This record gives sequence, C-alpha cells and structure tokens, in this order.
Amino acid sequence: HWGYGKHNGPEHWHKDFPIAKGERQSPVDIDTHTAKYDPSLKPLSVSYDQATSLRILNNGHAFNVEFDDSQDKAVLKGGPLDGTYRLIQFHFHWGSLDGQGSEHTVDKKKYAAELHLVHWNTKYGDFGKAVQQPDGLAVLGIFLKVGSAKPGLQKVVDVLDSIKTKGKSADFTNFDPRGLLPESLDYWTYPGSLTTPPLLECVTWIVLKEPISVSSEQVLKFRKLNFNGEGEPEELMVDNWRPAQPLKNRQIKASFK
Ligand SMILES: O=C(O)Cc1cccc([N+](=O)[O-])c1
Ligand SMILES: [Zn+2]
Repeated sequence: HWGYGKHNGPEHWHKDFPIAKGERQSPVDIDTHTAKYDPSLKPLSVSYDQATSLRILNNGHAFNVEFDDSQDKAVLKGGPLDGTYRLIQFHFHWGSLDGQGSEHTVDKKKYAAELHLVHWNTKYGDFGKAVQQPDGLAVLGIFLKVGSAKPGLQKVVDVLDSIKTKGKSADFTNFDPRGLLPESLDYWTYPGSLTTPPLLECVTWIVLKEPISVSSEQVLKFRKLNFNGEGEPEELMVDNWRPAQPLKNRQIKASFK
C-alpha cells in the first residue's frame, strides 16, 4: 500500500489512484508574482473558540489531532468560501531536515513543515459525502519555519512519545488550535485536492502567507515518530510530503495587495 518510500511513494500513487494525474491536484508551487490580488475575496473567518479536540492518532502517514465535528463548534467561513465548514482534524507534513517538508512551496521555497487544518462543508452532512463534491472540503494550510518555539504546539509535541508507531492513539482533549495560527490571515487560494490518497479533487485550498515559527527541538520530536507499527523495523516518519503538482488550468488568487 501507499507511503513515502522509493517503492511506494508519490511517484507510484497514480497506479492505484489514477486521479493523481488529474486536472486539480495538490499541492502546487505558489508563484507570488503571478498570483493576482482579488479584491472580491473576503477576510477569512476562523471560529475556533468552541473547538473540542478528542484524540491524537498515528495513522502510519502522519499524526492526526481529531475534533468532535458532531455540531458547529469550530468552523471556517468567509474567505473564498460559500457556506460553513466544520473542523474535523489537523495534521502536519515535515522533512528529514529543515530545508524540506512543506507540500506547497512559495516561489519554489520549501518550508520545514506544513500544517493542514481540514474542514468539511456542512451542506453535505458528513465528511464522507463531502469528499465526493468539488466544494466539499476547505483546508487551511500554514507553513512552519524553524526558529523560536511555538508555545501552543508544545502540548502536541509532548504527547508524541505515546503514539510512536502506526495505529497508536491517545486521549487529547482540550487542545486549542488557535495557538497554531500566525498573526495575519492573509492567504492564497486555489482549487485542488487531498494530498494523500485517495487524492480526491474536493478541496478549496487556503494557504496562509505568514509562517509560524517552531523550534528545532519541536520539529525534532516529529521526526522521532515511526511509519511502522509496534515492533516492526524502525523507519522514521520523515519526508511525508507530496511534491508540487502541475497547476494546469488554475489560478491562484491572493487576498492581499
Ligand atoms: O486519510 C487520508 O489520508 C485521506 C485524507 C483525509 C482527510 C484529509 C486529507 N487531506 O489531504 O487533507 C486526506
Ligand atoms: Zn496534509
């Protein structure tokens, strides 16, 4: 099955998921000189005051911080969106070294990591139905650079020891994802896809311009996770990013001048 190796990594995905070579795949390189300012875009509305985190999971590809999405508690609205999108989970992608890790790139620059806050459009009732629709998901993407520590991340970092291997989970209540956001909500937006299989073309991407800073120590703890299951040969969870895909017939729009 799919992964991030020589034998099963992104360059192989298309054999099981032919949409890999589709018209609206993610991630992409954001060419800042060609992304046009769109005065019709709205400010983003990120309403996470009532978000209810429940659990953290190592799924063998990343770790997921999961939320109770059984009510409108943590929602994304505005920006490029019509309607209301409920937070279901966040996860990251990162590198073996600080010079790579992000999925999106900015004028070909790779950041050390990228955070994905995944939301589904409430008009479709559940996540599984939403991923079948072109406007089913909104993913908020936030770059990480290595510098100062992010205090708001440390709760996440310190639980990782308990979910080292694939299939491990841990109770993870009361975590506030507001602590992961940068000061500005300036963004780029474009239509795209999930970045892991099944690679469905269901996402409005919203990529923030301003990275967050995390410390080397924080990112180092991400790189101690394992792709493998308990008591299998250790293969560190690093370089779990899909490279940029062809933009094709898409426009990337900027919310800012
Ligand atoms: O389990 C998975 O890998 C599929 C999946 C599920 C939810 C979000 C995703 N994304 O690309 O943001 C991908
Ligand atoms: Zn992701």
